[PDB]
Amino acid sequence: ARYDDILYFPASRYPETGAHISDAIKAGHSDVCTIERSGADKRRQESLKGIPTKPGFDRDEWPMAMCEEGGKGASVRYVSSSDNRGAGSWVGNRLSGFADGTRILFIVQ
Amino acid sequence: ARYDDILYFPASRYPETGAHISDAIKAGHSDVCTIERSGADKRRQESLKGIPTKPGFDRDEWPMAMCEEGGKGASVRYVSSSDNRGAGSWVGNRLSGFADGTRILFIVQ
Repeated sequence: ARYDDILYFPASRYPETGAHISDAIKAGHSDVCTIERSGADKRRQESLKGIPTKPGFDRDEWPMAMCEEGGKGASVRYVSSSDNRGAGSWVGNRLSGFADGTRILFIVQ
Repeated sequence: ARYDDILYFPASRYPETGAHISDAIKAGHSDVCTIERSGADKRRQESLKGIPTKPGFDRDEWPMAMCEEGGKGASVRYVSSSDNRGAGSWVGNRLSGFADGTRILFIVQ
């Protein structure tokens, strides 16, 4: 199998972030996050390079910076800050139970 | 030797949680957290066996359940929920960039 555990993203609660993750996966980005926290700041620097801030929005990355699959080439979308920060808190809290190296499949229904 | 980085615990901001951590280090519980996130549910179930929830309080563990050092034998104390949840958010944010296996020395100050 290609993953160790599954996370069901709460798209009804964070619909804008959920739409991005679902679209990114539809455009071929991995649906699995192989957790790697050490490289996360550097991946984010590489994914967000040359992408200016849009007031009222944050720059959402899929795959995420905390995944081996993130960084160069990741899909970036401006997402309303309330939605994206709520989503970021949800994901951070959910991934906090998983060790580095664990492969998490994300499902956005 | 025994740690990779140092986290200064902000006992002036979270004084009940800080008092517990300090008291438990003086009772010989490790001041180093070897981060290990996958076992945290199982460790917490071992440390808190027979200790029920109490509205207004959270059950604080030292060593923490997200540390190899936690689980059976940990010091447990009921701490006011606002103090403890503040501490947990602060500690969780400060540790989120460290991969599993990272040894963090805590100094309560």
